[PDB]
Amino acid sequence: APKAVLVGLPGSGKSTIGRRLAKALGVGLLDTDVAIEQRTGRSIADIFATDGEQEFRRIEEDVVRAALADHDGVLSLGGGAVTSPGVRAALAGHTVVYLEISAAEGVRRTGGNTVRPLLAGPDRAEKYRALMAKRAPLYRRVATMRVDTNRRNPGAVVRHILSRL
Ligand SMILES: Nc1ncnc2c1ncn2[C@@H]1O[C@H](COP(=O)(O)OP(=O)(O)O)[C@@H](O)[C@H]1O
Ligand SMILES: [Cl-]
Ligand SMILES: [Cl-]
Ligand SMILES: [Cl-]
Ligand SMILES: [Cl-]
Ligand SMILES: [Cl-]
Ligand SMILES: [Mg+2]
Repeated sequence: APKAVLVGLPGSGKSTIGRRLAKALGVGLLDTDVAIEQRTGRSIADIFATDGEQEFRRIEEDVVRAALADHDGVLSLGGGAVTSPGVRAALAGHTVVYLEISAAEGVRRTGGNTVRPLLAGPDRAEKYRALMAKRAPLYRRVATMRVDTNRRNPGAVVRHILSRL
C-alpha cells in the first residue's frame, strides 16, 4: 500500500507536496494522471475529447486500483478520481491525506496555465468555487488526514504529514 495518497482540488499541492514528500521518504511518486498518459500514450485531453468521461474515469479507476496495490511510495490522485464510487471504495483502509485550500488561494496557485481543463479563462474563480462545493465533500469522506495548506509553505506541509505518518 502507498505510504500516503494525496487528494485535493487543482492547485492544492498534490504534485508538489507529493514530489517533496516522496523525496523525503526516499520513495517514488506515482501521479495517476501521468500513469494514464504513459499507459495510453494519449494526453488527458485527447482521451476526454475522444472517449469522454465514463471511458476516462474507467481507465483512471483501473490505474488507481493497480497503484494502490503495487505502489509503495507516494500516490497523488487526479482531482476528479474521487467522483468515481469505485475509487472511493478502493481507497478505504489506505492513508489518504486531504490537502485543504481556500478558493481564493487555490485559484491563484493554478493561474500557471499548466493545463487546468475544468478551469477555463472566463471567470476561473467562480468555476473554482463550484468545483470546490462539488469535490470538497468527497475529499472529506475519503480522507484519513486533513491538512490545511492555506498558510503553510510546502516544507511545513511535508513536515506536518511526515509527523503524522
Ligand atoms: N503549500 C504551498 N504553498 C505555496 N504554494 C504551493 C503550496 N503547495 C502548492 N503550491 C504551488 O501551487 C501550484 C500548484 O501545485 P500542484 O502541486 O501542481 O497542485 P495540484 O497537483 O494539486 O494540482 C504549484 O506552483 C505549487 O508550487
Ligand atoms: Cl483492488
Ligand atoms: Cl516507491
Ligand atoms: Cl486536480
Ligand atoms: Cl474495494
Ligand atoms: Cl508561511
Ligand atoms: Mg498535479
